[PDB]
Amino acid sequence: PSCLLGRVYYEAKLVTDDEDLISQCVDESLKILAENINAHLATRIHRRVYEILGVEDPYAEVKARANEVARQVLPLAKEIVEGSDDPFKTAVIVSIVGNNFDYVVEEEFRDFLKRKVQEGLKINDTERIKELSSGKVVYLTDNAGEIFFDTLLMKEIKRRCEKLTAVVRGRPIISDATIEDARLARVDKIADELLTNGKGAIGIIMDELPDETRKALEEADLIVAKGMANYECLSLKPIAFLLTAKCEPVARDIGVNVGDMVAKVVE
Amino acid sequence: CPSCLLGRVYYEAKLVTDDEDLISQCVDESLKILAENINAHLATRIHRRVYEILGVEDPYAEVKARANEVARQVLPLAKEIVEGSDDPFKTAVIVSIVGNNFHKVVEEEFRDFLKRKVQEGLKINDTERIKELSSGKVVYLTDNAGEIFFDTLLMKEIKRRCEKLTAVVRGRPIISDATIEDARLARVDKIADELLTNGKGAIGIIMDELPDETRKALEEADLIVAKGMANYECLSDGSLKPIAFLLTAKCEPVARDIGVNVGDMVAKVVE
Ligand SMILES: [Cl-]
Repeated sequence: PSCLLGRVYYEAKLVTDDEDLISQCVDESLKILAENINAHLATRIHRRVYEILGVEDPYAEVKARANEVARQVLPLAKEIVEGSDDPFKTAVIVSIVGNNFDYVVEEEFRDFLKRKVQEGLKINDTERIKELSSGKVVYLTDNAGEIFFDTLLMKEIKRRCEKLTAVVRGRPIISDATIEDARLARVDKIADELLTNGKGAIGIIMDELPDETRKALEEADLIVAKGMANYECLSLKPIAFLLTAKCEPVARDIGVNVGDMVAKVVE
Repeated sequence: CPSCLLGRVYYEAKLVTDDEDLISQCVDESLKILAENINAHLATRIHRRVYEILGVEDPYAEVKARANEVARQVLPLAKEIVEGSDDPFKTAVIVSIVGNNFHKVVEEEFRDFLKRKVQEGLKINDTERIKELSSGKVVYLTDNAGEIFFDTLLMKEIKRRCEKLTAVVRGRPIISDATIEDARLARVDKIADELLTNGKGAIGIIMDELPDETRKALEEADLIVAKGMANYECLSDGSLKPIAFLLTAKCEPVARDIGVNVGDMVAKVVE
């Protein structure tokens, strides 16, 4: 709730300098927080803020830079997957941490990723994930940049599965990957189907799903869900949550410490 | 001109990133294309390739948003001038065109700019005919963000007379072109009977790319209203007619094509 409000201020400042608009964003956000952070609430708040700002994608540039760095280093990430003793687990780790990397940069990322692999998963259900990947799999993405790293795990999954369906956001909201991000990363060449969550909610809002996507989720033999908002919406089974616990609330919910990497299957 | 394109590629890239490798890659690939083969197809192909290299979906997202914001702020004043004029239809045409050109207290300044452009009037003035054809099925082919707010004033005038009104925007972001979100922000979806896209988001119109619904609506139209220079350049060799081109002739090639001088405003019907 606090972070959200800071994030509203940040977004507004990405778009505009009009203090009237910026304060209108923050003030209208305060009003909504006071009346009712949930996925439905954060979504409702960002949408209202974008409406006040008259913007479609305030994070357009910030997402592009994440895509750019991901593109630069992905061949190296592949090297580490292909070269590891357990490619599937290493692909999981890469999908979780690749976009956590801090801004040549190619050498630094090699160190970062090798360090995260040494630390490993605090919760490591990757063998079970691998097992369940033989069925119809739905891969629910999170951010731009990150979606480039997700392609590595999709290829691994693609070795076993009956079918792979990727889901992205139907409209830009914060740094979430949209269908264009998925095309940049060539998700449409790897996955058998590429779908949206509808009007582009943070997390999943069942009411907003297109019928094709809802069906794919219900019929899935495994859902792979990236990040915190997805976890908080979907805790539909079996589901694997791949994420870093970046906050106390999420960490306590999952049963790890902050900063821990998680690949958790709720069977 | 290809010189303006190339400069615009540099500008787009700089909007997104500071990596010189990526910037120079954008400019260099753009140069290769220009040497191999500005057409709508060509400019579309070049911006798409540049967006790919940059890993970006809308480098103009902030620039478009500011245009939307100013438009919002001064629209009520534009409305005053339309409703207060002796020929609201023609004034709505002029507003929609100068909404494609143009600060705390910028409300007073714009009053002066709009008043001036109405005094200058249209060098080609086919607005009576446009008004006459607006009784039928109408398709309104938009151009930029910001501008689309001003377009709503002409849509309302058209909406007094027409069997039907279909608005068309870009299916994906390209340069500052209005997309479906831009149209929602301007409430196009509340004025028009249908709100469609041109598909994969081309500059201008690329017939190959239109969704079936949009292609039908263009073919079945009694009148297409087309905004700006790219739309003119794609539709001017008139497979689809009657069509009205509302634009300013901002460069010598377009001006010579249409038969006006640079800076001249045009509301030209071809049929
Ligand atoms: Cl609201």
